[PDB]
Amino acid sequence: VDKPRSELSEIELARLEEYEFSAGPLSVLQQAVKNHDQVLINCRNNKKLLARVKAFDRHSNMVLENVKEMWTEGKAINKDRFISKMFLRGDGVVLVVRIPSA
RNA sequence: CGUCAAAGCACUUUGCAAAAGCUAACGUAUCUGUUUCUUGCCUUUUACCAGAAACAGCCGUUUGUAAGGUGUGCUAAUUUGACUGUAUAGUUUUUGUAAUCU
Ligand SMILES: [Mg+2]
Repeated sequence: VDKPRSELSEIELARLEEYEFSAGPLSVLQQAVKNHDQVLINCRNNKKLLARVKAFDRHSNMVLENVKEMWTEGKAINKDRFISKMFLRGDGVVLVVRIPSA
């Protein structure tokens, strides 16, 4: 939409906020929630997150349920951990990659 | 204006109590009386004259508080008080130069 000026009042700030998820990079979380797709998320401490994303924030603060979480580290040994539900601060996100359900 | 708290709220009637503390208008107003002195006019008393000191009375004022009245409400209205009250991922704090090993 034709208002990326970044000098906006509240109504147009909200308009750009919704448009950004309508079409921008963060749009992937929208149809990831709607389609309930597998998403792999990596934190900044080299931790792996696979789960459904029930909801997400504009700051990418996402609530995750059914997380498949693995961390690696003696000899390199891979270990996993399943948590039913979690709230993730968008600060620690490095990447999200969607695994299409179909 | 905002958040929180408790109080129904606005107007009004009556009772009770208090009203200088750091020199200052309870009242930006203003009367009367008693006692003790000093005076004026004076034939004697009341009524008087005009100054002071110490006391009182009356016409009023303000605040607090208690119980009521009227009109509106409790399916909300208003008032009083308190408050470290506001946005914001793009360098000076809160949307990460992190993890890695030592
Ligand atoms: Mg005689």
